[PDB]
Amino acid sequence: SMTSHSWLCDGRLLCLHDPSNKNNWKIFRECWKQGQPVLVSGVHKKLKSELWKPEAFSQEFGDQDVDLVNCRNCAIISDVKVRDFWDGFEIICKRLRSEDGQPMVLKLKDWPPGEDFRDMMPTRFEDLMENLPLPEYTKRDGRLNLASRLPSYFVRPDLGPKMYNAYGLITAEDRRVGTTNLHLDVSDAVNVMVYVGIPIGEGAHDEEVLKTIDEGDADEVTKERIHDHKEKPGALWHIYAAKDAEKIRELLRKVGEEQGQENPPDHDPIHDQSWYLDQTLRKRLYEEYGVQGWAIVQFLGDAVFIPAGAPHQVHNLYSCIKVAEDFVSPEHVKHCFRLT
Ligand SMILES: COc1ccc(C(=O)NCC(N)=O)cc1
Ligand SMILES: [Cl-]
Ligand SMILES: [Cl-]
Ligand SMILES: [Cl-]
Ligand SMILES: [Cl-]
Ligand SMILES: [Mn+2]
Repeated sequence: SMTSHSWLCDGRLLCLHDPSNKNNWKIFRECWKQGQPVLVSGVHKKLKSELWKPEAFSQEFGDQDVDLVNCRNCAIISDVKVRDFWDGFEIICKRLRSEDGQPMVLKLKDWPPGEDFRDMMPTRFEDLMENLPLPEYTKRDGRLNLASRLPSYFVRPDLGPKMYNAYGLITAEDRRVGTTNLHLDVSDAVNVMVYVGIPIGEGAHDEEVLKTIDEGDADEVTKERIHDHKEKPGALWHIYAAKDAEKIRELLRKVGEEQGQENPPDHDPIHDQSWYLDQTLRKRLYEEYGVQGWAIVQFLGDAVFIPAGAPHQVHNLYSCIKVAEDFVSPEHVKHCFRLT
């Protein structure tokens, strides 16, 4: 029946069911003040779906010059046309190929660039901003968003939103690699999955997705969203509490040294954004440091709320279009303060 909310991660993650429900703040407040991430489903049903297709991005902006990253080896592909990315989004045989002759898993880097989203795409901006959940926290002029209200003693976020576009990771070896490596942000963020592209040509890649989710350490209720409701899964997230950041640094310093890296003892492997925590490193983090995270599968229309200071990483299961907005909640303002 109509339910206001449910729990995922064996009770540890709030999942709100109606993104426009004026009472969401009452349940959200409590979980958010404890430094938890939150998931809101059903945002895709609020959007104009014709504005968020790969084909329309290709047609309208195809001639713009961009760089891409090879997600498998971190190689940068320099000064190509953005249509070279979009036209292989879903059709595998159209994708740029590596020396080995295999179609590459690519991320479109920094597009639209800097703070240009609103200028380049005024109709998309309107469609997203008008349908963000928890609007008092997430809108530019929201009463509980301090972004526009803080003095220079605070690190203020850029004007957004930002778009995150990348292919899905495919093989058994791709399971140990990230779309976005482990990092943290000094402000809060909401990340919405506006489109999930399920590719064709090698269109029998269903079972590898399920083994990645399973090995990802995803909860039984999350697996029921696929098998029962036939929802489209986009990305596997791992998020850790802000207060566990330094323990994670201690693990990654030790593993670095083990792997022959020669780093100063105070260097910051989270700020380096060079690590993905695979099943081996997540197990080790649990056993040797007593740190546990949230394994979150972001489906089409799912909004992921990321607390300020929380280390997080992303692994695309299929090809994803994501749009993210920064904000500064009073709950977490400490994380962007320039003193002590
Ligand atoms: C910050 O400490 C914790 C401790 C435990 C969890 C948890 O139950 N995770 C389950 C899952 N499937 O991801 C989340 C956070
Ligand atoms: Cl906090
Ligand atoms: Cl537009
Ligand atoms: Cl609100
Ligand atoms: Cl990255
Ligand atoms: Mn981020």
